[PDB]
Amino acid sequence: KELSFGARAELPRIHPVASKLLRLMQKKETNLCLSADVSLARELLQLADALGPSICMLKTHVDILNDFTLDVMKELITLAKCHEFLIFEDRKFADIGNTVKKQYEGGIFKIASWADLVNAHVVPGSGVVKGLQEVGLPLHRGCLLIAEMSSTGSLATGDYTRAAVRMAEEHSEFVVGFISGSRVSMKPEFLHLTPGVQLEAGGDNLGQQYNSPQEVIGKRGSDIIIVGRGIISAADRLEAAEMYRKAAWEAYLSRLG
Amino acid sequence: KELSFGARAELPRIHPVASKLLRLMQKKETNLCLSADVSLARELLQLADALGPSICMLKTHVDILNDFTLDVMKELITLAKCHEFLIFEDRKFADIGNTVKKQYEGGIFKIASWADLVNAHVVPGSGVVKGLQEVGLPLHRGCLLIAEMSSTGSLATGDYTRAAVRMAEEHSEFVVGFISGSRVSMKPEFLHLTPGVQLEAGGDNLGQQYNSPQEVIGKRGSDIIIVGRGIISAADRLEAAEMYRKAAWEAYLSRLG
Ligand SMILES: *c1c(F)c(=O)[nH]c(=O)n1[C@@H]1O[C@H](COP(=O)(O)O)[C@@H](O)[C@H]1O
Ligand SMILES: *c1c(F)c(=O)[nH]c(=O)n1[C@@H]1O[C@H](COP(=O)(O)O)[C@@H](O)[C@H]1O
Repeated sequence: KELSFGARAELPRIHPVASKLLRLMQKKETNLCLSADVSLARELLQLADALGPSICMLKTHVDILNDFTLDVMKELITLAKCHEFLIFEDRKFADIGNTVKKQYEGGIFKIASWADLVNAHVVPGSGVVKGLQEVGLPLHRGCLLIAEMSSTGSLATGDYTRAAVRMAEEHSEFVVGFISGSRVSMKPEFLHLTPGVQLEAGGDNLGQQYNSPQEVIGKRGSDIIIVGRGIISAADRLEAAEMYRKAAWEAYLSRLG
Repeated sequence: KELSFGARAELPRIHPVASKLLRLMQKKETNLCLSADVSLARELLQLADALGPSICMLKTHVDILNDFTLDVMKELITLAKCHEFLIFEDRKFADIGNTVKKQYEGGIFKIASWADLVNAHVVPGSGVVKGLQEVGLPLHRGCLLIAEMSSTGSLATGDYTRAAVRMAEEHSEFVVGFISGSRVSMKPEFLHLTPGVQLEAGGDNLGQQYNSPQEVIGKRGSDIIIVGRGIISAADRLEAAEMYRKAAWEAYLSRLG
């Protein structure tokens, strides 16, 4: 029988980052992660401030910010603390352990210094997780494994998806969940976050496919919807985020019973 | 029957970037790509200058450079032109088309403005290639698809590898070859570049596995060896690069007959 987000926050095997997230999802009645896909720092920060109360998480691609600096990230952390949301850098690491360790800690971006969560592809084998965890564990961070993708022709299916689940289970001190289209693990300690979400049917011209919050949360059993253009391209991004929040939240409640 | 690098440079369906590479491999008697895995710009540039005559290509991870600037890349391009080698940013793109397009053209790094070659994982489906090619084709760049990985537990095997080959074939205007452990395509227009190479048996503690140049070029049929730590950790990096160059080159000649 299904446990609420608040009860899942207390599970014996829950990771601290997962428990913090689950508690603030419960408190704020939001299971919406904003995919803040913009190229300007000002717009990122204005969106994070205005939409912070509506979201449990703000997902970044800092490698698209034209005017990235570490001080931008400092100001994002201030907003995350004020409004209570996690920061998730959607870096989709996909290299050998020795290299990802470096890409996560170092370079210009110093991702591990500000991102509560990152994600990784499982294609390299479990060394990708070991390398990240070398940096992530001491910094008390968490990681999601990409078990399925939303795009047309995705190869993250079948035995590949099963491999991601096994890899997560086996690295539960660091791996807190999945990027997936549906519930892929039976274990309630794991979070399921789903990109490829819009209210209307459709896709983009470069292989993105959309499903609705009711489909993803209600029928497919995922926990959190990740929404970019459905919000970002709207005129009123605050009302769009509220639309998505209410959709995902009610789907969750109706699945809970 | 096997064609020399110089004859492959002339194939009807050869991509211009591939033909430039193949010609300079022939001219310089090198099929060695240096994996310049360092965190300092000065060291990157000192290695590129000293080892430039020994290599056909210099592979970067700019997201590990602590002191990246676009002026560093300008100085790398000067060295690439002086010594005649290509620049390959080993970014291993692995997101939806709409996003990779942005990560390749934009952000701080402006990768497409200086990298002759990039590479991509095939897991997202062919939209990853379409998104990159939107930026790459107008800039006359090329891309490699990651058909196999060198690390323990790699999922890039079997039908996944076959999918990468099909995806390359179908995007031959932009895709010039593979990252792979062995020849995966029959078509001589495609380049095969192989990381995970050292003269001695071994690996690292984070899942890297090594095979020798003779094994990779001679028995497995690949074209170019990518070598990082085997060179970079040596005391004399110039003599190490020469060792690797002579190994890969003689393996190539002996396979040619
Ligand atoms: C990453 C991923 F691994 C997927 O399976 N799907 C996916 O779209 N991405 C990232 O999620 C966001 C979707 O944004 P939207 O299509 O709602 O605008 C993007 O940031 C994409 O990179
Ligand atoms: C990338 C890749 F897709 C592989 O299959 N294997 C691999 O190692 N990488 C990159 O190649 C270089 C290997 O360096 P070395 O082990 O020789 O030091 C690294 O830059 C790695 O990221």
